[PDB]
Amino acid sequence: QEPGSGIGYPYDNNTLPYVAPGPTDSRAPCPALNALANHGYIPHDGRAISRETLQNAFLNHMGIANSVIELALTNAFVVCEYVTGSDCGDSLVNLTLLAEPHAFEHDHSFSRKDYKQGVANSNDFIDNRNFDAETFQTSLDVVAGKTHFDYADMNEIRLQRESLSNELDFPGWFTESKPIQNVESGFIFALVSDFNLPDNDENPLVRIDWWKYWFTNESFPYHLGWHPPSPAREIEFVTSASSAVLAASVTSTPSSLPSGAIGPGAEAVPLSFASTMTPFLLATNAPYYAQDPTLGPND
Ligand code: HEM
Ligand SMILES: *[C@@H]1O[C@H](CO)[C@@H](O[C@@H]2O[C@H](CO)[C@@H](O[C@@H]3O[C@H](CO)[C@@H](O)[C@H](O)[C@@H]3O)[C@H](O)[C@H]2NC(C)=O)[C@H](O)[C@H]1NC(C)=O
Ligand SMILES: *[C@@H]1O[C@H](CO)[C@@H](O[C@@H]2O[C@H](CO)[C@@H](O)[C@H](O)[C@H]2NC(C)=O)[C@H](O)[C@H]1NC(C)=O
Ligand SMILES: *[C@H]1O[C@H](CO)[C@@H](O)[C@H](O)[C@@H]1O[C@H]1O[C@H](CO)[C@@H](O)[C@H](O)[C@@H]1O
Ligand SMILES: *[C@@H]1O[C@H](CO)[C@@H](O)[C@H](O)[C@H]1NC(C)=O
Ligand SMILES: *[C@H]1O[C@H](CO)[C@@H](O)[C@H](O)[C@@H]1O
Ligand SMILES: *[C@H]1O[C@H](CO)[C@@H](O)[C@H](O)[C@@H]1O
Ligand SMILES: *[C@H]1O[C@H](CO)[C@@H](O)[C@H](O)[C@@H]1O
Ligand SMILES: *[C@H]1O[C@H](CO)[C@@H](O)[C@H](O)[C@@H]1O
Ligand SMILES: *[C@H]1O[C@H](CO)[C@@H](O)[C@H](O)[C@@H]1O
Ligand SMILES: *[C@H]1O[C@H](CO)[C@@H](O)[C@H](O)[C@@H]1O
Ligand SMILES: *[C@H]1O[C@H](CO)[C@@H](O)[C@H](O)[C@@H]1O
Ligand SMILES: *[C@H]1O[C@H](CO)[C@@H](O)[C@H](O)[C@@H]1O
Ligand SMILES: *[C@H]1O[C@H](CO)[C@@H](O)[C@H](O)[C@@H]1O
Ligand SMILES: *[C@H]1O[C@H](CO)[C@@H](O)[C@H](O)[C@@H]1O
Ligand SMILES: [Br-]
Ligand SMILES: [Br-]
Ligand SMILES: [Br-]
Ligand SMILES: [Mn+2]
Repeated sequence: QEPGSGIGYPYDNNTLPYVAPGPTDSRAPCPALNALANHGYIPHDGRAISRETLQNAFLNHMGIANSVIELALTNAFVVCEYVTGSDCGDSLVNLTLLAEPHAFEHDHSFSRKDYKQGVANSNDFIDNRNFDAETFQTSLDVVAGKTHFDYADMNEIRLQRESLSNELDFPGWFTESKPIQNVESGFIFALVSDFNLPDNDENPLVRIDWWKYWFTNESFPYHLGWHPPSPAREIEFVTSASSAVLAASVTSTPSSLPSGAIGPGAEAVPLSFASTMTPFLLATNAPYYAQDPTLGPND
């Protein structure tokens, strides 16, 4: 928000306004990175981003401590080198390359379509990067009529997404990614669980309106009473949440699940790509911004 607005105070005392991305700006498949870039906490153009810029932006403006993004940073730079064909050092070339499929970006996302979702021919691909309202609605529908949801609800959401993507993706494309997705499940609990409830750290409950605002608007739901978690969330919270989601009892089983869908997931580890391996082409679509309604500087 505008620095004089005080909207982030006393949690964030140095805010910057929302500015929609322009057609030439680079955006990510990540709702968190996109909100940071929309505010200029990382470059508005989404290019040439250092590890420290990311660390500072997450810590000071989202209440997400450095530990939470350590592996994320490693993987971002691994993918940069894979996509561009050379070491990117400490300047992530852009945010868009993070949508390289079957890498860091993965299938059965909560709010994005898959790279070969619903394509008529094996060589087609689609925008697996920008926010997709219809896809997000398939996540939200699992928790329809509710204001909050828990770990067991989240497990049902990710199961529904896996089922849908397994049915809809071009045959042979769909690849399950429980370890990456469920760190992101942990991320959702870390950022938009309701810290105003007394037992948030033991049994965190996602506020659906906060989640929807963050994903749909790629800006922060201060208007709905959200603020950055204080103290900043640490990796233990995230991976514990991740494990808790996957450990939660499934009371509604969708059909068309991949083998081993229900049950614990592997720990996420550094990505690695064969030097021989040619990256898939990136979707070239202009970055998404909210239009219904468009956002002001304080939204
Ligand atoms: C350097 C730090 C980060 C990097 C490089 C990064 C990268 C990515 C990438 C490549 C994806 C796409 C995965 C897919 O859905 O196919 C993604 C998704 C996601 N990210 Fe980030 N991320 C970072 C930090 C964070 C943080 C700190 C949060 C929240 C606290 C966050 C929230 C999410 C969520 C919730 C998704 C899933 C979106 C969906 O499935 O529709 N990210 N991130
Ligand atoms: C973010 O950075 C990535 C990685 O540098 C950009 O993707 C790459 O963009 C280049 C330059 O346009 C593409 O090279 C072109 O390839 C086409 C098709 O083969 C060829 O006709 C041209 O001669 C040119 O060399 C490259 O293919 C592409 N890489 C991948 C894997 O898709 C991306 O455009 C950047 N995005 C933004 C918004 O800045
Ligand atoms: C996206 O952001 C806009 C702007 O903040 C949201 O619309 C506002 O919602 C706030 C509360 O967050 C209300 O006080 C205002 O009446 C709304 N303004 C307008 C122009 O409608 C919108 O709801 C957000 N989208 C989602 C899905 O949360
Ligand atoms: C991205 O641009 C490529 C050419 O620049 C196209 O081959 C791709 O299909 C893809 O096009 C989509 O996104 C661009 C925005 O850069 C639009 O101009 C297109 O109309 C399309 O939505
Ligand atoms: C914001 O400023 C107030 C008053 O100076 C202070 O009490 C608070 O700690 C500050 N917040 C942060 C995160 O530094
Ligand atoms: C989230 O984190 C847990 C614990 O590391 C994993 O079990 C899960 O697969 C996901 O990566
Ligand atoms: C989540 O899981 C990681 C290991 O996967 C732990 O280091 C952390 O304490 C949390 O339980
Ligand atoms: C790990 O941490 C999470 C979040 O605090 C808890 O919900 C879980 O029960 C475990 O203690
Ligand atoms: C990972 O961690 C969660 C929360 O502590 C457990 O529920 C699960 O059994 C696994 O050990
Ligand atoms: C069984 O219960 C779980 C949560 O406990 C729900 O997510 C599911 O929809 C079903 O009612
Ligand atoms: C229980 O819930 C899951 C997730 O919503 C569905 O896939 C299933 O059809 C049943 O309604
Ligand atoms: C739906 O079905 C699966 C097995 O088919 C169970 O694991 C799940 O708990 C639910 O009953
Ligand atoms: C499709 O398959 C699942 C089990 O794999 C069922 O739970 C569902 O009701 C449908 O028959
Ligand atoms: C990580 O592992 C891969 C194998 O997938 C190697 O190809 C790569 O060079 C790195 O050691
Ligand atoms: C997005 O742009 C529209 C232009 O009509 C405004 O209505 C809104 O305030 C926001 O700046
Ligand atoms: Br670029
Ligand atoms: Br409730
Ligand atoms: Br797994
Ligand atoms: Mn995806």
